[PDB]
Amino acid sequence: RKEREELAQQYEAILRECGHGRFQWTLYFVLGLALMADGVEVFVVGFVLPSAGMLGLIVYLGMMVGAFLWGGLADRLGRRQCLLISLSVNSVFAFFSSFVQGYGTFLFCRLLSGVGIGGSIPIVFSYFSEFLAQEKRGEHLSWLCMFWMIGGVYAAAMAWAIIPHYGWSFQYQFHSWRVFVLVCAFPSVFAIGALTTQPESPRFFLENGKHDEAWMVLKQVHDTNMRAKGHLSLGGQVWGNFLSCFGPEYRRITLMMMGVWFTMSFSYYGLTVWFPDMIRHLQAVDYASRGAYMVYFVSFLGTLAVLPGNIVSALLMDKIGRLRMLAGSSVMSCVSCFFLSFGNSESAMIALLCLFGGVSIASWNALDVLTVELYPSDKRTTAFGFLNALCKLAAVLGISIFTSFVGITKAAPILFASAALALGSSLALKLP
Ligand SMILES: CC(C)CCC[C@@H](C)[C@H]1CC[C@H]2[C@@H]3CC=C4C[C@@H](O)CC[C@]4(C)[C@H]3CC[C@]12C
Ligand SMILES: *[C]O(*)C1(*)(*)=[C@@](*)(*)[C@@](*)(*)=C(*)(*)C(*)(*)=C1(*)(*)[N@](*)(*)[C@](*)(=O*)[C](*)C(*)(*)(*)([C]*)[C](*)C1(*)(*)=[C@@](*)(*)C(*)(*)([C]*)=[C@](*)(*)C(*)(*)(*)([C])=[C@]1(*)*
Ligand SMILES: CCC[C@@H]1CC(=O)N([C@@H](CC)C(N)=O)C1
Repeated sequence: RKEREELAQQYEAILRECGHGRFQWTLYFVLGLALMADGVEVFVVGFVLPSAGMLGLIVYLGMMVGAFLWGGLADRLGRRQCLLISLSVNSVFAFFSSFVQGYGTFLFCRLLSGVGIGGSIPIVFSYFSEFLAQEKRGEHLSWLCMFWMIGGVYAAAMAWAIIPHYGWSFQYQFHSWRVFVLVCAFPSVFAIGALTTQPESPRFFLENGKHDEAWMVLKQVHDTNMRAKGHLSLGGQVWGNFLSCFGPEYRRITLMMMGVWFTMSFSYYGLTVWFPDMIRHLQAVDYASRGAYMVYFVSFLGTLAVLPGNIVSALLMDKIGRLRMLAGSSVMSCVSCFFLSFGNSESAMIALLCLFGGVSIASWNALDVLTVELYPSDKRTTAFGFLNALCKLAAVLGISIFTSFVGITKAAPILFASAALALGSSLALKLP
């Protein structure tokens, strides 16, 4: 009641006293490594597992399980400790999958690494947010979403360089897809190695009755900023946390948030996995009328296209508003997806999905900052993790359907995603 509000006000006051600029900008990279690992795994699942009947979409079920699990645990065990555990699991099994002599065993040891990386985004966003003050929280949570694209481009370049060929078979030994799989673990290994040097969030320590082990974290933040400026029953506890997200105070918020998350993720993941298929079909039909580098090129161009949108969102959200930014950017993403149909030619279709990405990254940034503004640290990571599990389910729902529609229908998935984003924007415009 009064204790929670007093704690939130006092923690915001102390966090604003600690200052911003050095500790936060270091933890930003330390956690961007984890997000880059997330993007790497997502790329390998969506655009490299088919290269070996949509059996690669089992890794997304793994990721949904892992997101829910690690998100729920991170609110009881710690944001940093559970980020360590999740990244460690992902890294160990991404390592394993390269030494494995099959696909029935490679897919399992990669499903478990997908489970690992499932809980990266919820914990990273809930963990970085415990260190950021109110007037910088949105702007500095918006820069994280670029590391996802950086990880995706990393994965695409490694694929095009080590395994540009479609040959991917496990039996011989010391292949070149094994080298790729090992090399795609590197962002995760660095993320965990760097993350073992950042302190667990002070908000979590305060919530966990650890006032001293929170004061040490806070004094570290202050000293780092200034010197550089100058001078089980645990399952029952996680269930309580989750069933609170649908209490009288969070049922409305949680349901509308679930809808926005699910629809945005459905549209985005379906569209982005379909678009290379659309390009390949377009060029195959063009050839009939008369590889991995194409996916790398479009990955690079998309990573550059979300850039101005990410910068504008990050710099503006503190004044345009998180609710308003989410609503407007979701409307713009809907309309740009509707326009995506016109790009009759590949040369023009690349640019229309560039537009989709550029105008939709602002909605994603607003969503990720809003799902941390609307929940308390007592349940922030559980709520974020559940909503990210919904995002992974949407990603399967969207990648399966749209891939099914590749050739048989021309502007089917464009219209599916336009309607989905319209529903998502309708829900987003209603949030508090
Ligand atoms: C190179 C191009 C494609 C980059 C485009 C960047 C996007 C993300 C930018 C450009 C103009 C921006 C919009 C300008 C003004 C507003 C105010 C209000 O209505 C809510 C957000 C909204 C609607 C902004 C959302 C983000 C926005 C759509
Ligand atoms: C580089 O983006 C990422 C990030 C993580 C995983 C994969 C990946 N690449 C893709 O999904 C392939 C898409 C075609 C990239 C893309 C996305 C958007 C919104 C616009 C463009 C032009 C390309
Ligand atoms: C335009 C790119 C949107 C991507 C898709 C995705 O899944 N993103 C994560 C970033 C941690 C998110 N906002 O949840 C961002």
